[PDB]
Amino acid sequence: KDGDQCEGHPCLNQGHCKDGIGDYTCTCAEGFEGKNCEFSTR
Repeated sequence: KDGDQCEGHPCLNQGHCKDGIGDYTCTCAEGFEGKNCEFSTR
């Protein structure tokens, strides 16, 4: 039922992405910040 949770590019701007328990998890690289790393610290 829950094969891949990250096969749809959940994180933006090359965030860090690792599937886990369905809700997968998305971390931002040092530089981006936000739910999807949408905001940049520029």
